[PDB]
Amino acid sequence: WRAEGTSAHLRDIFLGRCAEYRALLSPEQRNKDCTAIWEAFKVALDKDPCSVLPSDYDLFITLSRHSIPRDKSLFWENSHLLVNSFADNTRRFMPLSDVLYGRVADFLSWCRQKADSGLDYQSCPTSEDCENNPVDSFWKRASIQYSKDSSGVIHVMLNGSEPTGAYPIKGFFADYEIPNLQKEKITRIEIWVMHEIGGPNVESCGEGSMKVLEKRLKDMGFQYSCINDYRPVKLLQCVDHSTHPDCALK
Amino acid sequence: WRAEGTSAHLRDIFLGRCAEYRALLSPEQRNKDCTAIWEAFKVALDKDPCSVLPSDYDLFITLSRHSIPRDKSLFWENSHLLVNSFADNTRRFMPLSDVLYGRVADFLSWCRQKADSGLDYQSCPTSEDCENNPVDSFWKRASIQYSKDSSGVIHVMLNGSEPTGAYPIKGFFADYEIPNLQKEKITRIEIWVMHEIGGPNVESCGEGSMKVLEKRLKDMGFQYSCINDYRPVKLLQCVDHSTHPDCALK
Ligand SMILES: *[C@@H]1O[C@H](CO)[C@@H](O[C@@H]2O[C@H](CO)[C@@H](O)[C@H](O)[C@H]2NC(C)=O)[C@H](O)[C@H]1NC(C)=O
Ligand SMILES: *[C@@H]1O[C@H](CO)[C@@H](O[C@@H]2O[C@H](CO)[C@@H](O)[C@H](O)[C@H]2NC(C)=O)[C@H](O)[C@H]1NC(C)=O
Repeated sequence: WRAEGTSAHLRDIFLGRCAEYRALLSPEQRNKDCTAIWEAFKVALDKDPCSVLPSDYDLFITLSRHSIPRDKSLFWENSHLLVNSFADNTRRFMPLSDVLYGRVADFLSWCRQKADSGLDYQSCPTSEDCENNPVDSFWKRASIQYSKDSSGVIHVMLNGSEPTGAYPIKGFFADYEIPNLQKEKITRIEIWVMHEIGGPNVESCGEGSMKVLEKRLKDMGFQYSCINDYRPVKLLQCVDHSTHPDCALK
Repeated sequence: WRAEGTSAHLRDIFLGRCAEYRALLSPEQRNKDCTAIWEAFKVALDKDPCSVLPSDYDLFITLSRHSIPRDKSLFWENSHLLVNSFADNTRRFMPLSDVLYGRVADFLSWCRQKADSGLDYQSCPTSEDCENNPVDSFWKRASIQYSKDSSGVIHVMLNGSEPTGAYPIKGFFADYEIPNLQKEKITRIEIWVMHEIGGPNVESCGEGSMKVLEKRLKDMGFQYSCINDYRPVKLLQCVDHSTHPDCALK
């Protein structure tokens, strides 16, 4: 297999993350059974590493699903760390990584051995090794739920320094989230196209792939807007380049 | 008891934080038994809620003790969240909360029932209810170790907008960390007096309590320097005040 082996101590981490997240939930929905949640997730670890479908995680979702505050959803592509850092544990925004069912698996890997019953810590199938592996099918199901339950102002953070452009036509955002947005409960979609400090400006609002994304969103009838290097996030990026002309203060 | 009662699901959170932190440790010091570490921590939990001494966590420390990179220690007072956020999980600096024995207990509470084998999820003694309570004794032992294991350039983040002064003369830094610094392996000490955006300038370098701190450190033979609103941290504060004049970019 051509992808990371399952994460060491998967269960403790999962349960730990789940416990800490409960505290964030409001009491009226704080009653989440982390053990039951782990057992529903655990199902994919009993199947063939190439025979897991997004629907296998349905129970998991039912047991961990909770509401996402209006105008608090934050989608993204090629900016994982900047998103978690900026969102700051649900304080600023609530991206998938900061929603119960996403928090428990963020950055982790998992899959069962090809022929044995135990977990494969050596490697796990990549989308290329086979389409229906545990990790991809997981995110597809989680990405779908996240989009469906998002409302208000939809924020999206894309990478303008990414060599393949800011919008991957075949990413999770394009194939599993955009098609699941409830236009009925979405006011407008705002995009933040970020560039590395000094780093390359491969694409800015309205250029290359950004035209394709913008066109799709507008055809689907969404109110659309795009901002290059949205200030708050730029300031966070700047923390690591305090002495760079782009980061100098008045 | 007047302080917060023990954290719900304390064991799962503990083991989860411990397992996750293991990945951040050097392969040489990656051999950490979380379960064993927990059992050691529990040795203080089985005692009377007002009869726990720092020495009770000696075993805990022993089994979780790991080295701290040179020049990466970051001490502080009245700026817990700003430090955790700036340290960015051992990426920039490694504060007590980003060291194994600190990470497993950051923000949590714990204590045995006044008179019963179970944990008291109702309330835990504060420093007033009694001095030798589980939580305060914990941080004393942890602070002493963190201090003893620090080296190179020592950094300290203080809140210059703190009504009672930047340097608490009766806090953990003053009573349990400064006394334990190893001058022999310390090059210099640098202070960062931070102020809230716009917030009050109660004290700055060379004023009030700062005069006391500087004089104490100089009397001990350390090289000293103090910076007002250290830039990188300022930028991080600015993330939440992007439009404020103190945060305008050039
Ligand atoms: C935005 O995309 C760029 C380009 O892919 C990322 O920067 C690269 O990151 C890799 C892995 O750390 C490095 O090997 C390259 O040297 C980087 N290139 C450049 C030009 O910096 C960047 O990390 C992405 N930004 C975020 C927030 O994810
Ligand atoms: C620095 O100290 C100030 C003053 O104690 C802190 O700000 C106060 O925090 C309390 C508790 O949340 C608020 O109710 C007050 O409104 C705040 N006042 C002011 C003037 O800010 C501040 O949180 C501290 N900064 C850090 C980073 O810990």
